[PDB]
Amino acid sequence: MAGLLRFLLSKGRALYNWAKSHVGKVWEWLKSGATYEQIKEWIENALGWR
Repeated sequence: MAGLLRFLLSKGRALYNWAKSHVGKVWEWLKSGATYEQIKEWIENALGWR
């Protein structure tokens, strides 16, 4: 989880701010066992409105 935050921090500053989710369930999936690419796509969808 810590590695994911740093990777995201390197690129996508706006995303970093959005990373501050009020729900732990979103990050729970990572713990269960998933890659950053898969997690990012799901999250990116929420910002797809932009």
